[PDB]
Formats: sequence, structure tokens, C-alpha cells
Amino acid sequence: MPIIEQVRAREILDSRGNPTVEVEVALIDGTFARAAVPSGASTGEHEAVELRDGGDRYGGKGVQKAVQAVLDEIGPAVIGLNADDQRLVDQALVDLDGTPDKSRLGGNAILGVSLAVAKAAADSAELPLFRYVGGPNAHILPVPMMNILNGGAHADTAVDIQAFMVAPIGAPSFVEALRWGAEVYHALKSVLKKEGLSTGLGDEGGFAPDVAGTTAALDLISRAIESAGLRPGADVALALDAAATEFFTDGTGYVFETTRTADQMTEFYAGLLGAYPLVSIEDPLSEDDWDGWAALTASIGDRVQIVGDDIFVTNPERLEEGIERGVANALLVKVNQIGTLTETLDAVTLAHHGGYRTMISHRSGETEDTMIADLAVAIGSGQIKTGAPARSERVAKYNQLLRIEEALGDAARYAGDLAFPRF
Amino acid sequence: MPIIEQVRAREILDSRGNPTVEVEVALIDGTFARAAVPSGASTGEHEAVELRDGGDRYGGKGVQKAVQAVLDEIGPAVIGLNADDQRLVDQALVDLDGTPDKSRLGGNAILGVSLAVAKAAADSAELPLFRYVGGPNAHILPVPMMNILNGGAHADTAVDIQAFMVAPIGAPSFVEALRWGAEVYHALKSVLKKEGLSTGLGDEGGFAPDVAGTTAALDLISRAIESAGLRPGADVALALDAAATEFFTDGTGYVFETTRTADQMTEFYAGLLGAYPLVSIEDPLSEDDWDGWAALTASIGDRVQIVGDDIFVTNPERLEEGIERGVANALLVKVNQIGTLTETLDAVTLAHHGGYRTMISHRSGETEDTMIADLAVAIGSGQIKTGAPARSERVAKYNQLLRIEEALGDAARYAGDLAFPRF
Amino acid sequence: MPIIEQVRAREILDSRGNPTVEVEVALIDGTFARAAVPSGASTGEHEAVELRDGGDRYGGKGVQKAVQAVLDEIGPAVIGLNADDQRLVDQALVDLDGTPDKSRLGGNAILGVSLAVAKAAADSAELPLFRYVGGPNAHILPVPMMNILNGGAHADTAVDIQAFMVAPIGAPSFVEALRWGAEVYHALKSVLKKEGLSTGLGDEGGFAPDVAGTTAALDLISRAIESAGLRPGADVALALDAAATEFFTDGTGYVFETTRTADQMTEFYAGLLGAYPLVSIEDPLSEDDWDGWAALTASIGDRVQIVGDDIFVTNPERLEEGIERGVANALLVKVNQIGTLTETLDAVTLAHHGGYRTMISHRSGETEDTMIADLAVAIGSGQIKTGAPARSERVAKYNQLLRIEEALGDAARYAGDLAFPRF
Amino acid sequence: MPIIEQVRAREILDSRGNPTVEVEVALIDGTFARAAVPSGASTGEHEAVELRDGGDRYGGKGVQKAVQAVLDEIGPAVIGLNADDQRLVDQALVDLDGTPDKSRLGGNAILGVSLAVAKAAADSAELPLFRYVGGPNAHILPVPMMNILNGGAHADTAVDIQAFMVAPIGAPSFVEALRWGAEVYHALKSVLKKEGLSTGLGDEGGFAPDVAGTTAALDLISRAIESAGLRPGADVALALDAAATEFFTDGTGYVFETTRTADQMTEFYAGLLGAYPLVSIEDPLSEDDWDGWAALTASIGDRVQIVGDDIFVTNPERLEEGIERGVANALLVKVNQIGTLTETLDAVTLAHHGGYRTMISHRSGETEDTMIADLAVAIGSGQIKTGAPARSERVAKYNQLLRIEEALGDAARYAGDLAFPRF
Ligand SMILES: [Cl-]
Ligand SMILES: [Cl-]
Ligand SMILES: [Cl-]
Ligand SMILES: [Cl-]
Ligand SMILES: [Cl-]
Ligand SMILES: [Cl-]
Ligand SMILES: [Cl-]
Ligand SMILES: [Cl-]
Ligand SMILES: [Cl-]
Ligand SMILES: [Cl-]
Ligand SMILES: [Cl-]
Ligand SMILES: [Cl-]
Ligand SMILES: [Mg+2]
Ligand SMILES: [Mg+2]
Ligand SMILES: [Mg+2]
Ligand SMILES: [Mg+2]
Repeated sequence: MPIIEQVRAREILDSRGNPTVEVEVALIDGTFARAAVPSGASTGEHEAVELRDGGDRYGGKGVQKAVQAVLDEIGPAVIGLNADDQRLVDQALVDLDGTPDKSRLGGNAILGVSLAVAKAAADSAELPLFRYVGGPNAHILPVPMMNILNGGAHADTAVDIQAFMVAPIGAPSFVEALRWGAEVYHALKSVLKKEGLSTGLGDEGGFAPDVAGTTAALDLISRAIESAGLRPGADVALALDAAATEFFTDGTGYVFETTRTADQMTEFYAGLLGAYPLVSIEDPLSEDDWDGWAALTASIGDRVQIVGDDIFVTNPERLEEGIERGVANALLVKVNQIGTLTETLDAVTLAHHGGYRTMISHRSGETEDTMIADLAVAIGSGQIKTGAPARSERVAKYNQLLRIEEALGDAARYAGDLAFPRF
Repeated sequence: MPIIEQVRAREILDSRGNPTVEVEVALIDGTFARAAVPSGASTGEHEAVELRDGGDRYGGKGVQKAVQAVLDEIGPAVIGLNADDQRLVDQALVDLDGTPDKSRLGGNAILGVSLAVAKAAADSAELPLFRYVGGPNAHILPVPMMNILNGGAHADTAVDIQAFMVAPIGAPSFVEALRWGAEVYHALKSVLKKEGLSTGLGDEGGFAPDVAGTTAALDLISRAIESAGLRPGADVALALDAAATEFFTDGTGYVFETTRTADQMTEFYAGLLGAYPLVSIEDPLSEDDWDGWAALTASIGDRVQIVGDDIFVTNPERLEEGIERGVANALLVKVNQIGTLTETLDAVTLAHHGGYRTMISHRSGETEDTMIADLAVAIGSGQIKTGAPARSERVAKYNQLLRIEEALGDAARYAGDLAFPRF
Repeated sequence: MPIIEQVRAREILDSRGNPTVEVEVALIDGTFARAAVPSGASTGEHEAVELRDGGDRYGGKGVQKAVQAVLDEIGPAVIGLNADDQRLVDQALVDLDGTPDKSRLGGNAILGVSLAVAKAAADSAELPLFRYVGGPNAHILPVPMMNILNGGAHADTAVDIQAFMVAPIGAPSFVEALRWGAEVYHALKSVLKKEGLSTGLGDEGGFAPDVAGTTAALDLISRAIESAGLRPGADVALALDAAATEFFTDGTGYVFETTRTADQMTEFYAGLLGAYPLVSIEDPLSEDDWDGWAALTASIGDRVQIVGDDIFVTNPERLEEGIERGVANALLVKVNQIGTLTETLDAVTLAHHGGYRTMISHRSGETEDTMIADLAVAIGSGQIKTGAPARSERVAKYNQLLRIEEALGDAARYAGDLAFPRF
Repeated sequence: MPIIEQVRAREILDSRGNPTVEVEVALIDGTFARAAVPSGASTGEHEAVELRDGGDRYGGKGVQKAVQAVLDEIGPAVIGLNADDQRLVDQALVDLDGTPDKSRLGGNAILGVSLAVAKAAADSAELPLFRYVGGPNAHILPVPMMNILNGGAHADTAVDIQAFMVAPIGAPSFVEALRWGAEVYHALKSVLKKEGLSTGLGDEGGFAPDVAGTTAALDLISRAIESAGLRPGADVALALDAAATEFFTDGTGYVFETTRTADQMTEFYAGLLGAYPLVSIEDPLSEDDWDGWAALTASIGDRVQIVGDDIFVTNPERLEEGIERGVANALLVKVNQIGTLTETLDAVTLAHHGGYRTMISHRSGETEDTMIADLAVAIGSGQIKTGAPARSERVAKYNQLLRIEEALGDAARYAGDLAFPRF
């Protein structure tokens, strides 16, 4: 019987050396599971609240209050529940907290317990996590959307686009797709050395060279793909996270490379589509620019995937508003933006039912936890955004997808160019 | 370890007294599961082939060849496989057969093994079948689309529409929705007695009274809903299976109540939408009328759900062609039209990803097997078509949904009017 | 019974996106364990040989030959052995290979199997890995020697010292020591931003700012410690990896910041000891400069720990030669330099018996594997070198030490300033 | 789970027929273990206190108070602890007692519980005791230091040296080394019969013939080695326990064979090194003669192992003082001198880290318990002092080393002449 017996939490460090929550759940059958919670560098206004300790300790970023909340309140509210009743457990966490944004117990305390319970349920059932969450039909390995060059608020350069990604869509399999991603990243390291540009890594393991702007960054990436013996677009296509909220002024406009309107940003993005093998653009406009996004999606949404991150925050409520308004055609899925597995899967359901694609995403503050790799296959997103093929908080996810591919055998299918029908 | 050890089959009878396949699978951990295969009265041209024995025995409808195929060939090909690898098992069945339409081993032999393996995997994992297929997020109880009055090729009347269904969309829960369906069906029995019309049941448990046509049948149903103390549309809405292939002549047109064109049938259906609280119409045109369907879906598809049954036959290939052509907005899901659980779930995936709704369906020849009730919740269709609340091959499904609702507790949600946003 | 039943290997990626070996071992009692192998960016001449595939794939760095060697040859030679007989298993791996430097099967294939077997033995015995390797007396949490600023061959600067580390020796506990390391690293990020220097990370997660030389780097670190509210030396002391082989010419001398002799390098190092709270210096001279090292150890060895890395390569044979010659007073312990757990522990034994201290070390190419954290406590080194508190291939080790500290309860002791009696 | 459930004690007799403590521990998984406590004939001033009953019974040497202390107080303080947490259990015993020298509960009550818990933990983990204490690297069989001729306070003769030992350093294996020890002991019996000297045994199973002094005793032993067909020094070397405290007067000097100073005793010992194949001398000076020992160790410590017994009493505190002062180069390890396994292993750690060798030792009052044989291999001392190859309280240890050698197979290594690099 997979009845919850014990729930504990501890403070560990994330991949930027800031504290985060790790939760362990033990079931009465001796099943033990452990889940760690990611954290964003900068966050959407609309995200679930992380409980942070304040004061001097770790710059105010301690999570001892979250840890105490798991031991004093969450444990006692969920011990005796069946870990298979993920929706009951998640509803009891949400009711316990009693707030819209999980500001009392913290989204970080609550997601910790939610993910650990799911992991314990899967172990008890003797099923791999992808198969317990997705059922026996879970088999699709995601195209890895790999951040290899950074800009925006995440850089000390004149590039305002936050992330430049490669997507090995033409690969026959996920094992070959990871290798393609790795070989282009290694060749970009060599191209950067040869141009005398910096090869220091950012948070996501990508390079942050000081370059002129968006097209200069895309040209270096294209050179890297060719240098790896691969064809841009057919083999390795491109994607962006503009994260346009970071360069947007409330009620004013987009300060980009020139102040521009939503419609001008769209002309820019349209220009990039004509010049480059772009399959996806994330957050091309800001998190509350509902009019701009609708007009942009109407303009270019037939030609490229448009991903809502900060505009949706993995929230069914804000995503429903977007589907209604014809805003974006894809949802970035961040479990810690919403706080429970159940609410994450309701958002994925709302998207998938509504014709929108999904992309599972890391946070800039990640851990050795690989659960999003299992999530990406469980929900059959066909797309994952979990960093450069460097820094093991990113690579551990890619290694877990290798293991999932191997375990599926001839049942595995790599999403490849079927993730992006518009390209 | 849920390794397949034994696979046996026997000939049993379906709900019309014709033979069908039942398969039992035993795993090395002592797990035992049993699955029975439904059969259609009349079938789509494009369905997986049922192996039938021919000769005198049971009118040519014996399934001893299918039973022998399970023992001589399928068992030996899948023993030693892990029952958790549903896609490997289904691929090995499809490769074993080696034909497009499963004409060598039979769709009936193959689906038997496929469904029994899935059931055995769920038992081994100690999970209810809905939760093993759908994962921990499976929680949505379907609106029951209950056939209470028949016509077409299934009748001796002037009604050409095959099925008239009630849909208790306004109910707060599936337990109340089943009761509403039952009380309207009982009141329709009383209305029919009072009009001197026949109360003999058809295959699906609905009545087949000799009435004038479509609007006469809808009026009697509306009287029944009011007689039960319920409001037509707000509480109990209406749906149809025209099954228009049954009154279509190849290259000619629709002989309906008058020969009509696809566009004329659409004017008729449009007329019914203005006069009646219709939420869904299945097969309004014939199985290969791709032009007619596109024009109909363009005309009324914003106003009502349009379900493809015979046009799609639960086939990813034919459904892809429909999505491309803007044909229908819903897929009728019939596991035995395609032959494996895996191919059924790929069709559901293709639909759900593509913005199309799904409705799990019985066949006119059903069994005491309740697996489609678990399927409807697993895939979160929000809709099931499994007969009148009479004849236990129909009622056993409704009873299994009660048990699933009870087991989910406060996690259960009834789809209600959210299954039909267009109404 | 912990009899080895199955041995498998797969190619995964390390923290620099290059391939490495991961090995899984299953025992007949159902115990399953997984071990990943690290890889050095540049290597000592004397290290165990890594089998690499060559050709185009992953730049020649594929490990498919190593993976095949684990499946074709190692598995068959160790299945049926008791996983508790670590020395028998390691001797059978060494005899199987039949070469001095493990050049036939590869140090990477062999260490994979060695570490996985040890992990499986610990799981079977139901003991944490630190307690199975070190016995019930294992309780000492290491001072973390955290690389926060890089130079040498690992940089594009004028600093020739490869690694600048902080050592929180004055902390009351490992949990406080990790926090001190994290807060100084965060304050160094702020000091670097304020001097307009690069905050891109190197392989070990440290910063690589373009600075003048050794004393400029030490001054920035000292500013960071003070900025964190900590006292240099008393709270946070300093350590170096000169890696002097990287700037040494065979038979010629040390090109450093000026060509210098071994004795001149020693005058430099002696100067740094008078000016800075240095507790340790690794590889102050080159890997085969036996005369230089003896004279340096005689000169300053009473005043500071002198660590042999490339001079010893975790080899009992080369370490014995050093003890005999009065060369160094500490051994850097790198399991993959020697290839088996058993030979690693014989080197630690030879050192500890001989009055030499040990420091467990990461490689620049690391994985999500945390086994060296368990090793550092098992052998009671009191010292570990496993990166900056950034990049989870480094932080996962620090998180595992937190978990080990918590599990020991009041039995835990933090090595603190007792790791460095000379300071 | 190896949780302590029951702790009982009984009074048994030691090898001299005096009472001692035996402790049994039962764990909740059904593991049962038994440990007996040795006792010294005469003791160091600084040893842990043995609780003795006083009065008439067994000459005042009853241990009923110790037995009662195990049942009334120790059991209740350690039941519910994990037997794997040896340091927590030992700390709880030390805190319970609350005294420096364990004078309240008794070192004999406390060591009984400590050793039984360790044995129970090893059984629960299904590991031999040497492997549970020493980890998988424990493999070194000790040179047996076998007392074959006695003098001092342990005799009625003019020999003031307490123990004359043979050390079969040249043997290829422990099985051959035991045989060499046995054959020399049998030949010494024959040499003694032929000189008309007594063949009655002392407490340690050695002979106590009435001889002239030290050189007369060494000559008889040398004759015995030759008579066995072995070469003195190359095959069988010699060692001494002077136990010089027994012939030392507080503040006065050494009454030996002549009153002598520390420096004169050293001239004597130096003379014996020139004339005889001596590898080790234990307690050459008295337990508090810190100046004498330093000067002696400076004089001859390069030429022979100098073992501290009564000067260290297996106490980390007194051993630290010796390492600081350059006093001795080896620690005699007597678990009952300190009272817990944990404090014994901290003393071994302090020694081994500090370049000092260890020799595990029996007490003159021994039992059928063989645990020190497992300890000697666990800590890889390479040396054990556990009597003549006569009297089964001595031989049971040698028999247990045979069993440990056999169980290690080709992983076993005999320390041989590598235990004594100075010879
Ligand atoms: Cl919820
Ligand atoms: Cl869309
Ligand atoms: Cl998707
Ligand atoms: Cl298939
Ligand atoms: Cl649609
Ligand atoms: Cl649906
Ligand atoms: Cl070896
Ligand atoms: Cl030294
Ligand atoms: Cl050390
Ligand atoms: Cl202690
Ligand atoms: Cl020494
Ligand atoms: Cl030793
Ligand atoms: Mg974003
Ligand atoms: Mg139909
Ligand atoms: Mg180094
Ligand atoms: Mg003694």
C-alpha cells in the first residue's frame, strides 16, 4: 500500500549556489523518494511565490521557513493519504496553504512535496516516472532546445534577446540529436575562441560573448552548425527566448537594440524568419501585452511556433485567456511557476486539447533532479528546454532522456521535425 | 516482474448472441487478466478485419480461427515480453500479423491480447486501469451520450437517423448525470406507451418506435426530458448519429426521408440546430465524402460538435487527412476499429493535440467488459457513447464510471457543459 | 546474497558535454547500482589510459569501445563474484585488462565497474556508501576547497596559477562551511562586476577574470571574503593549484608570469606564504621534477600543505617514491587516475600510514555522480576539492555532504582547522 | 532495520578464572550478537576503570555491579538506537556514564555493549566483522607477535623483561606464519626440557623458565628458531615488552637486572639491537617518563619500532601528547584501556595519520572472544600481540585469522617484513 508515512525537507544548493528545497517522502511499503525544486533568476509577476527566509544568511535566500513548513504543517496534512491520489494530495496542499499564489507555505515547499509524492507513487507501482505520469503510451523523446549563446538581462553585452538555442530537428533519434547539439556547441566554442570572444559560461551553460546584436549571434551559431558538418534548418534549426518583459517599460514600449511598438517588434521577428531557419520564438512580447501578442500571433503564428512563458506562467487561468484571444501557439511548462504537478498537467491538458504545443523548461537555478526529462516524455511535448550540453544540472536531463530512450527500445520515437509543422 | 507467461483465448457470446473473442493473460508474478472484444453490426469499409470462421456454425460468425491464432502464434510471439511495454507488445502483434488491416491474425485476436496485456500491467502495478492508462491526472467523468431512440438501418421505421441520444450536460456530477439519463429514458418509455408506440429495445437498449422522421423523434425525446422534471439543453441536451454512409449511394447522393446533396444534408442539419438543443452530430455525411464534410464543418462546425466515426475508423492515417482538410471537430474512438490499444491512443493523441475532441464508443455487439469506461476517464475525453441505461452490456460501463467516480473522491470532475463549448 | 548477475554500460555526457562511461550492476538479490566516470580536460602523463573511440563522432571522444568492453569482456569475467569482495573484483578487472595503465579495456571501463560494484555492495548491506567504504567510524566532513577563480591553461589571462580556492576552515560545521563558501563566491561575483571584470564561469564553476597575476587574484578573493563578513585565514583561508607541469618545459624550467628554476618558484611560493593566509598549494612544481619538489618541501613544507597531483596520479608506486624522497605532504586522490577503488584506497592507506594528508578531487569533466562526497567522509580525508558552489556537477557533491552530515547527527565532526595544522 | 531491542549481560570467567562481563545485544530484525571483555593482570594508572564488586566473592573481582549497570541503565539508554550508528551509541554510553575514566558504569560494562553492538551491526549487514569495521579494503593479515618466554612481575625469575616474542616476518602468508610460530614454540619447549628448565605456562601461554637475564632468554629463543629450521631475523625476528613501569620507582629510576637512568636503559636497548634481530620493543621506559622516551626514540627509533602501551593506554589524548613530543613510533591498541570501539578507532586514526604503526593486543585475562583478530585486519595494523600458540584464549584469535585469510582468498596479503621497515 503506497500510503504516505513520512515527509521531510532540507535546504540544499541549486546550480547557482543559492538555497532551494529538497523533499523526501517515505511510504508504509518502504518506498522512499526525493525531489528537488528549481528557482528562476528573475521571475514572472504572476508566478507562485517562493518562501525565502530574508536576513543576512545566503543573501536573504535561505529556505529554512519552507523546510519548517514541510515538517510542521504539510507532513501532518498528507501523511495517511494514498500517494497514487496525486490530485487529492495536490488539492490538500493548495487547501492547506489557502492562498491564490501559495504565499503562506510557499510554492517551493508545496512543489517539493507534490513531486516527491509522484516519484514515490511511481516507485511503489514499479514503473519508471515517465510511464507512471504518462501511462504506457509515453514514448516520444523531445527535440532538445539547447541554449548555446545568451544576451538580455542575463549578459553584459548589446544583445537584448536572452537565449539563442539550437534544435536538432533532423536527427533520426534522441541519442543522435544530443550528439548533434554537443558537436555544434563544441564548434561554437572554437568559433568564439577564433573571433577572440569570451568562452565563459552563463547560468544555462551557454556562452555570453559580447556581440553586436541578434543577427550577429545567429550568424555565429550558423557558422558553428556548418563547422559541425550539419545543415542549418534541415539538421539543426534555431529558436529564441526574447524574454521581452525584461526590455519592456509598463505602458510605454520595447527598448530593443530604438524604442519599438508591439507591431514594430513583430516586423523585426518577421525579418528574422525570412533570413534564418527559426522554428520557435518564446516571449516575443511582454507578459501583459495581450493586444501585441494577438496581432503578432495573427501576423507570423502560421510561420513559426510562438511560445508563452511569462504571459502564461504555467497557469490554466492565464493560458485559457490566451487561447480565447488567439495569443501564442505553445505553452512553456515550468512546474515551479504553478507549484503542483496536478496544476501543471491541467495546464498541459488545456494547451494540448486547445491545439497549442508544450515545451518543458528548466529554471536558471536548477538541481541534479532529472524529473523534467521524465515529464517531457510522459506528456509527449516533443520539445524540452533544459540548457546547453554543459553543466550537469543541464546534462543530467539529457542523460536521463538517453536512459528513457534505451528503456523504450523500438517503442521510442524522436519528435524531430514533427514538433514544428510550420517550418 | 510483469513478464507475460501465458496467453489463452476462448469463444464467448456478445450481447446479440454472436461469438466474439475473450483473451486471458497471466504474468510470472501470478497476475491474471481477462479482456473481451466488441463487434459492430455493420462496419466501416476501413475497419481492421475481424477473423470469422465461415461455414454453418453460428451463421458463419464463429471465432475459433481467432482463438487458435491467439494460442498457436500470438502467445509464442509475446510470452517473455514485459506487459508494461504496451507499444513493444502492440508492435510485435502488428509485425506478427504483417498486414495493413490485421486480416491474417484478425483485429479481434490482436485487440484481445492488446487489452488483456494492458489490464495485466495495471493489476501488476496495483493501479486501477484508468490510472495505469491515463496516469495520476486521469479524473474527468464523461458526459454519457445515451442512445434512447433508434432509426436508420437499425430499425423498421421511416426515421433515417440511426441514433438519438440524450446528454445530461447540466448535471453536477456523473452519479447525478446517470440518474438524469435513467429518469428521461424511463419517462420516454411512458410517453411511448401513451402514444401507442412500441417499447421493444434495439441492440443499444434504446426504443425503436415507428415514427414519421427526425423531428418527430426529437419531439418525443423533448417531452420525455420535461416529463422527468429537467430542462432540454440546459440540463439534458441532444445528439445524433446520422450514420449517413448507411443511406448514401457511391458517387450518387443521400436518400434521406428526397435524394439530397452533401450541401442539402447540411441545410437540414443547420435547420435542426436552430430548432433543437443539439450539442453533437456524428457521421452527418458518408465515410469517403471528404468535400461534403469540409463544407459542412465550415458551415456549422462553429455551432455544434461534428464527430467522424466511419470516416476516421479510429485510424491516425485517416484522421490526419481530416485535420488537414478541416473535416469534423471530434473523433469517435473504437478500439476494435484499429485493433491495438497503442494505435487507439496515437489516434486520441493526434486528435487532442489537433484541437479535436474525442468520444469513446461501444459497438452494437458488446460484452460484460467495462474497459472503455476506464478508457474514457484515462484519456479525459469528457464524452462516452455506450448505450441506453438498459441492457447490462451498456449499464456495466455506467456502473464502472460510478465506481471510478467514488474511488477518485474529491479529485473527480464531471465534464458537464465544458465537453461542448459550442453549445 | 550480493552475487553479481548483470553488468551494463552506456555512453552519457559529462559536464563539458563530452562522452563518458556510466555502468550499471545488478546483484541476484535485486540490488541495482549506477556509477559514472569523470574525465580530465588535460591529464598527467602517468594516468590510467581512457579508451576513446576516435573518428568524427563527438570529436574523437566517443566511449562506445569502453561500453562494448564492459558488455563483451568485463561482465563475463565478474558475474558470479561476490560484490563484497571489492579486492577480488578489482584484481579480476586488472588481470583481465593485463596492462600497467589499463590501456586494453580502458581505465574508464574498469573504474565504471569498480565503483558500481562498491555501490551495489553498500545497497545490499543496507549501508550508506560512506559507511560501507569507511566502516562505522566514518564521520568527518571535509573542508570544501572551492575553486572560485581560474587561470593557467584553463584561461585566456596572464594568471599562470590554474586554480584559486577558498577553504572555510573556521566554520563550526559542514552546513555553515558550505554557506560561507557560497557567500564568498556570491560576493566575488559582485566584486568582479564592480571592477568591470568577466563573470562567465570556467569548467569548475569558478570565474576566469582577465587579471594581472597571482597576487591580483588573491587580493580580489580577500576583498570577497571581507565583503561576506568573514575574516581571511581565521574563517576562510586560501589554497592554490599551480598545476606547474602546464607551464614547465621538459629539461628547461618554469615559464611563470620570467623563466624560473625550481628554487626560484619556491622563493615565489614562500613570498605568497608571508603575504597571504595560504593553507595548501597543489603541484607547485612539475610531475617529474623530483629534485625541485624535495628542496621545496624541505623549504616550506613545515609552513603549508604541499599536495602532489600529477606527480603521484593516485598511484601507490609513484607516491612510495615521493614519501621515500621527502616529496610533498599530501596526496590528491583521483579515482580515475588509477582506475579501481581498491588501488585508490591502497594509495590513501600508503599516504595516511606515511603521515601524508589526502584531498579527494573532482575532474574538470564531472557528472551528476556524488560518490567522491561519500569517499571523502569514508576515508576521513578532512579535505575535498570538487569545484565552486555553482554548476550541479560540483554542487551535487556539496548537497550529498549535507545529507551525510544530517544522517550522522551528533556523530558528525567538521574537519575545520584540524585539516591544516601547519597554518 | 538494525534497531537495538534488547541488551543483557552476564558474569563469565576469563582465562585466569576471574570474572568478566559478557554482553548480548538483540536487534528488531532478529540479529543476536555476544561480546566478552578482557581484563589486565596489572593495569596502567591511566586505563578506563573496571567496575568490580568487592567483598569475599571471587576475591573481590565479581562483576555483578557491571552486569546490573548494563540491565538497569545502559540498555534503557541505547534501545531504539540504530546499531549502525556506532559513534552515537558510544557517545550515548560515554554521556550516560558522565565521567572521564568510565568509573560510574565501568569501562567493562561500557566496552561490552560497544563491541556487541558492532558485532550485531555487522551480522545485520551480513558482513564479516573485519569487513564491517574496515570496509571492503580490509585484507592485511597481521604478523603474529607471539609471547613464548616471560619474565618481569609475571615471573619468579631474574629476568626483568616481561615478554619475549617471536615475529615470523619472512613467512609468505599468515597460514605459514602461524605454523612457523607454532614450530619455534614446540622447539623452545624441547630446548627448555634439555636444559632442565621449567615448561609450565604463564598467563599468555609462554614458558617462564628461571634464567639469568635478557640475553640468556634471547639465546634460548634463537636456539629454538634454528632448531625449527628457520633463520633468526630473516624468517623469525624478535620483539620485547620490557613493561618498564613495573620496575620503575616514581621520581627515582629503573631497577633492572643496577639502578639505571632512562639514558642507561637506552644504552642497554641499543646494545640488544646490535646483538639481536629485534624488530620491536614495547614500553622500554615508564608510563610518565616523557623526557626519557623522547631521548630513547631520538636515539634508536630509526633502528627499531618503539611501542607505547602504558604511556598511551589507547587514549587519543595521551597519544597526541606523544606524537607532539616525538615519543615512540607505534601504539599498542587495547580496546578495554579506553572502553569504546569508537575511541579505539579514533586512537588508531590519530596514530596512522601521524606516521605511527599500531599493534592490536590481548590482555593477560582473555576470553574465547576472537573480535581483536577481526580488528587487526579491519584496521590493517599488520601486527597483532595475542599470546603464544598455546591456550585457546590465544589460539582462538590465530584460528579466526586463518578463517579471515581463507575468506579473503587471493585478496589476502600477509604484512610480513613490510610491518617493520626499520629492520
Ligand atoms: Cl488542484
Ligand atoms: Cl492554434
Ligand atoms: Cl507539444
Ligand atoms: Cl504500433
Ligand atoms: Cl478545430
Ligand atoms: Cl475530448
Ligand atoms: Cl589490485
Ligand atoms: Cl611528513
Ligand atoms: Cl587527510
Ligand atoms: Cl566519543
Ligand atoms: Cl614517526
Ligand atoms: Cl600499523
Ligand atoms: Mg523565458
Ligand atoms: Mg456510428
Ligand atoms: Mg591538479
Ligand atoms: Mg604491555
